[PDB]
Amino acid sequence: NQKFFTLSNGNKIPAVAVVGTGTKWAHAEETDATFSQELTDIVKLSLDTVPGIVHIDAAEMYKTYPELGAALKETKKPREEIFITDKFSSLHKISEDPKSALETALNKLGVDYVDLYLIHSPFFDKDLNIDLETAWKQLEELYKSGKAKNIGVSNFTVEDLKKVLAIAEIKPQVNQIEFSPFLQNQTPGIVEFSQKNDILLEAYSPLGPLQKKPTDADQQPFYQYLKELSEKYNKTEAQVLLLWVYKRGILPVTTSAKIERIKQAQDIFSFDLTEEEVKKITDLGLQHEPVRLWHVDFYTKYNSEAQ
Repeated sequence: NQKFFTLSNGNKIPAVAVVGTGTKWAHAEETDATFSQELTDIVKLSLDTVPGIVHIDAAEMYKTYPELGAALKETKKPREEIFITDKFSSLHKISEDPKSALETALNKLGVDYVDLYLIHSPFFDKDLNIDLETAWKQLEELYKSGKAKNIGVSNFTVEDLKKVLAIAEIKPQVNQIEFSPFLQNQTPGIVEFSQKNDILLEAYSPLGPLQKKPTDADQQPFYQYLKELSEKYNKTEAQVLLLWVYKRGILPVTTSAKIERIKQAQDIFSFDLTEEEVKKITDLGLQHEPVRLWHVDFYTKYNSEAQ
């Protein structure tokens, strides 16, 4: 049965996000502003066939509202069975501000609200004429109006979260960070801070370790153990790592080209890990050097405290 996290405002969010719109397949020199049929196809197929509430992770910066919008319009899936995360692009300016960005998004996607809206980065584009405080206040208004059922941030440090909390009427409910066995603190102390302050973490790129296993993986304790757990529960290595993220109290955000892996991702709650197992993945993971896929130019300086 499907599991949910409860945010600080009492609302429920599916405890895994199985469909992402950040990744696509386009046969052209210039894949930007090429519509990807294959993306819209896998999104639609996922909405139509994956059981339970389907949690989709979208963002203004991905430039794939058209693909997403086509799927939402044609899907047989009821709106109440879809949880849509969307994100204002603060790192690279595309709209003036959040209020406009969401409006533009709602129109393209043909829905009347998103379930979760995030500020995508604390590193605001120099070209914006809004700062974090004002961007947040706009999210609080999108929240009060009901156009964002829930609001939050992404890739924020402790210091960035503290800035929001100092001016917030509505406390940010979510902080989506990169998190994996090989990156257990994107920035210093973020996980402990967030989880003590009732801010749900989402983990982007949790399957970093599985992107390409080194050749000598079978000599490495981490991968050996992951295979052992895979065989014990009769589940994929991916499923084990996604469930571990959940057991850490964090919401894994994953994506795949293959409907099989999307279904598998949704089905992680068909088994459980022991506390010993959870501890051991954590510990074995921490022995690896950090692997960072996102916000690399900004947060490479924090790699020393990431593991």
